Amino acid sequence: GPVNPAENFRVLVKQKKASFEEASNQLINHIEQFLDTNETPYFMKSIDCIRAFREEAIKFSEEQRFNNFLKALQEKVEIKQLNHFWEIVVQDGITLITKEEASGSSVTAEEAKKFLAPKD
Repeated sequence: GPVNPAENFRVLVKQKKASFEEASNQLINHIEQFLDTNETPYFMKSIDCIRAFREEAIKFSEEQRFNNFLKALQEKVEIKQLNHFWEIVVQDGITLITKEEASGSSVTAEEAKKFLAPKD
């Protein structure tokens, strides 16, 4: 009976209370750890974590908290070595927090488009 960080998080926030702070901070901590090792099968867990959080956030939480950490993460992995995480997260057809992708169309064209442009 394996355990999933995304599943435990979704439940912890859908039980009665969570505030969306401890479960989030912890989630990001787990992700960081997964990146600590530095393996291929370890990056799969990270993406699965960003996919579970991104949805829970964009849906109705802290969409800006994602594009915030995203802006830093992108520039961080770029000026480090884990630049593959971007080539991966992008290749997966995934994009930043889009206005329409949320409930209220609130996001600049520089956030969703500038982050993922067709031509270089």
